[PDB]
Amino acid sequence: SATSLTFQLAYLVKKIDFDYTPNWGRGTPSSYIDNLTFPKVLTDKKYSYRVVVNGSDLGVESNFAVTPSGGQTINFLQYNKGYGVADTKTIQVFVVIPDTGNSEEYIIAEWKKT
Amino acid sequence: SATSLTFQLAYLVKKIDFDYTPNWGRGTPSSYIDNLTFPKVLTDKKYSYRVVVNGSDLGVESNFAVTPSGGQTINFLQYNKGYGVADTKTIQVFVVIPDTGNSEEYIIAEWK
Ligand SMILES: [Br-]
Ligand SMILES: [Br-]
Ligand SMILES: [Br-]
Ligand SMILES: [Br-]
Ligand SMILES: [Br-]
Ligand SMILES: [Br-]
Ligand SMILES: [Br-]
Ligand SMILES: [Br-]
Ligand SMILES: [Br-]
Ligand SMILES: [Br-]
Ligand SMILES: [Br-]
Ligand SMILES: [Br-]
Ligand SMILES: [Br-]
Ligand SMILES: [Br-]
Ligand SMILES: [Br-]
Ligand SMILES: [Br-]
Repeated sequence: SATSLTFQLAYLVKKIDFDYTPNWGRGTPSSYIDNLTFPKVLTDKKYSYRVVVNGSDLGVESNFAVTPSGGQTINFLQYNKGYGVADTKTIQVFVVIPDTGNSEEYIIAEWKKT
Repeated sequence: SATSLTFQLAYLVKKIDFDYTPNWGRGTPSSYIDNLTFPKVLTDKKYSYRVVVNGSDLGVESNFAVTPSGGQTINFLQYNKGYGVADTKTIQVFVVIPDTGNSEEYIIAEWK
């Protein structure tokens, strides 16, 4: 549960401060999802992100600026040949741990319209 | 792993900001530990704390102010009959989740 994870993590690392609330930005036309912004990412190390659309792996990218406020915007145009993703498709985004051969990863956002 | 817990929690709750670094405050004489302060506790629920000294459960208490900075000091004198705890003893503190009949708790600090 949220509660168990919270206090197991708290006892282990003591302090953490993050905001991975998924902010989905739309393109032109607005039926395309062009990007995903997290207001306050962890920034201790160089995380990457894998993007998967309807089960299709679009690969891994890391060159997204972290703003002094802690925000980071993952631009799907960098994964999808210069286009965003139709909002009728399922988009999964995974945070990929560095120095791991892209093998350690965790789901961090999912777009699925309803 | 710390990393796995971090990202399982992030996906689930999205946003969190806490600091449970255990700051142990001493009494008079200074060989006594009188309290435990956390710099930024969660305040979404009315948490209480259960304290155990050398395996002896002193039970639960919750009457500890949260300051505007988010800090909270658990005063052991409220559990141990007006005295702190000799630093030669082990102190375990559990955070107890409200509305679970005191059955759901997690280790949150240990002095050994
Ligand atoms: Br939950
Ligand atoms: Br729009
Ligand atoms: Br990369
Ligand atoms: Br392109
Ligand atoms: Br291209
Ligand atoms: Br598409
Ligand atoms: Br996952
Ligand atoms: Br999500
Ligand atoms: Br929080
Ligand atoms: Br403090
Ligand atoms: Br209580
Ligand atoms: Br009292
Ligand atoms: Br008492
Ligand atoms: Br008493
Ligand atoms: Br004692
Ligand atoms: Br501890």
